[PDB]
Amino acid sequence: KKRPEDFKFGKILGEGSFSTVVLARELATSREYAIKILEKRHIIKENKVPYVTRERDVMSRLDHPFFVKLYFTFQDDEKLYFGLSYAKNGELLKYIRKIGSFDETCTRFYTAEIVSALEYLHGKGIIHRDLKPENILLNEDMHIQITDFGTAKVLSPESKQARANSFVGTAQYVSPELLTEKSACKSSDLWALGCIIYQLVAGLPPFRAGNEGLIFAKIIKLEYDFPEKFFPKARDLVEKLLVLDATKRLGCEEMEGYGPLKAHPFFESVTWENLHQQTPPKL
Ligand SMILES: Nc1ncnc2c1ncn2[C@@H]1O[C@H](COP(=O)(O)OP(=O)(O)OP(=O)(O)O)[C@@H](O)[C@H]1O
Ligand SMILES: [Cl-]
Ligand SMILES: [Cl-]
Ligand SMILES: [Cl-]
Ligand SMILES: [Cl-]
Ligand SMILES: [Cl-]
Ligand SMILES: [Cl-]
Ligand SMILES: [Cl-]
Ligand SMILES: [Cl-]
Repeated sequence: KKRPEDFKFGKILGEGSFSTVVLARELATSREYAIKILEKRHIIKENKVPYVTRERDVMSRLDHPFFVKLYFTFQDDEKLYFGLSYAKNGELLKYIRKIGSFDETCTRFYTAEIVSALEYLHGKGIIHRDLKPENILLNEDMHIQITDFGTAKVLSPESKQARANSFVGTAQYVSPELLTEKSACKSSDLWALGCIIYQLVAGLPPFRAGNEGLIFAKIIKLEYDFPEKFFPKARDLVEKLLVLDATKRLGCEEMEGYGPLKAHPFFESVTWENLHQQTPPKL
């Protein structure tokens, strides 16, 4: 097991409400990692332990180019340390804010990468549940690196589990079924995907309000609209994802999965097989 003294720590990359991510260089190899550090006392005191165990368990199952990788974990008297891959280019949200609206090529490319990632994730029977641009990081090559798995759920193949009961997520991206049926499924991530596509083109996510309760009320009534100049094929895709009935979302198991989603006309130009080796278009 690695130890804290095996690293030179640098700048804080981010601060969560129960964790801090710090850039670190491993002394023996000179490799750079993003180390998520948690204080045991705090975690135990504020019962966030379940989030911690869940994050480690889920990330340990993932081996795919479009996800942040957990290389190692270790601990000392007071803290837990997650050694994570370093996404040098930070979060996608930063680019949306700075650019305002992605062109069609960039929207399609990044959507395709997220679709690819979700296909892998859902194929392992895992629901992310907090898919959002803040949780989609970009590596030094500008490919996506999806992160934040403390709120993810590994569904049980043994009981053919399709629904999860924990109330987690971010209001803007929360699916209607979580609000009304108090449960989430793989399809809830497809809802979030629709929200993200809309946001890439529109600049803001579809269900907008100053507070959570107002957002919740709009989500359950599907109260949103498209701005002018919304790319037609993207609009068609968004409308097939932002559907109240979770069994009717393009991409979901009841709609026969990822084949039909990847076949949507929006992705007509996409070569799915080697996305992660393609040079992403310039934002
Ligand atoms: N692997 C990584 N590479 C680069 N930056 C990262 C990485 N993981 C997290 N970050 C940065 O750290 C910030 C917050 O990190 P962290 O996951 O500790 O908290 P959070 O999940 O955002 O908040 P909370 O603890 O409330 O869930 C993010 O905004 C992100 O920019
Ligand atoms: Cl430290
Ligand atoms: Cl450093
Ligand atoms: Cl590395
Ligand atoms: Cl590991
Ligand atoms: Cl919520
Ligand atoms: Cl509409
Ligand atoms: Cl169309
Ligand atoms: Cl593929």
